[PDB]
Amino acid sequence: MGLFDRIKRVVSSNLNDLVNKAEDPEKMLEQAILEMQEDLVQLRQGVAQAIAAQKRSEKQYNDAQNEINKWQRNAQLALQKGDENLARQALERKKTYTDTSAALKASLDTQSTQVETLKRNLIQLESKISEAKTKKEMLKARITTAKAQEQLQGMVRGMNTSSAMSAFERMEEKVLMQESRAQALGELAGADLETQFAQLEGGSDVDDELAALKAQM
Amino acid sequence: RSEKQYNDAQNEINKWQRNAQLALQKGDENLARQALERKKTYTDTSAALKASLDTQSTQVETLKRNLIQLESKISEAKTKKEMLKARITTAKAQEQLQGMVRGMNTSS
Repeated sequence: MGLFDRIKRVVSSNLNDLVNKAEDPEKMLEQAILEMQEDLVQLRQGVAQAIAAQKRSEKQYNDAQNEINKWQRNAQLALQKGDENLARQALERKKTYTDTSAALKASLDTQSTQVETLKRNLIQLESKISEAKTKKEMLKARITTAKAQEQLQGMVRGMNTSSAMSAFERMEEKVLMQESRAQALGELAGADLETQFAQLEGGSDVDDELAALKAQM
Repeated sequence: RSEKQYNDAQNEINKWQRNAQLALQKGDENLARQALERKKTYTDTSAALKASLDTQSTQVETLKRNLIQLESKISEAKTKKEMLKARITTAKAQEQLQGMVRGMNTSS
């Protein structure tokens, strides 16, 4: 495979390092979210449509019950004034439409059963996406703090990766060098062994003076 | 704001359980049961949001402590800076007032 698949992998590595390198966490986070809530619209629409279909089937069942009520009332009307034969035919249409209504209600049962599972699933997913959004807000706050920390770090004396503390500490060395260089003039000149002579000869003098003052009490 | 929405959800579930008891008195059993199904749903949602709220607080705590640390650090940096500016003031003086021993006359 080598002669081609390694060409593929290396050119792909160049391109995918370019892509990942051209990626700012903050802006591209900001664009991470807008996309997520795109198939959420179609979900709404589909739930709505299943609802409407299940509702219209129920509506037609209700209308059929109303119409069979009307037709049994017409049957009793015929039973009073109308003929026995026409009344019997009207009691045959009534039973036919009534069995039809019963069958449609039998179907209606499973209709409701399914719309129920369609409504519960929608609730679940709404919850999930809501929690996703809140966690997203927290972890955008995280990167805000990360900006701050990484851009305000390198402040210990043990390191000066920062260009602000770099100047700071090179200047620390600047001032200490200045002080020591100036102080060199002392020991360079010939009066450094005289001052330490005086200090050595007077170290006990101060305590001697304090003792003499105390004894003068 | 996440805490605010959790609090609002608790207030709204309180309102909805009160509406549920209102239905239980005058309202239908079926509507009341549906209102006790929405109540439990929103209540489990509130519980989940509080579970999240716990880690929310945990993180804001570490975010607040870090800020305190860094504020302290920069303050101490400034005070040390003041002292070491005083140092250079004294260095001006000494280097410009030096070369005074009889052994040397680098001074003009």
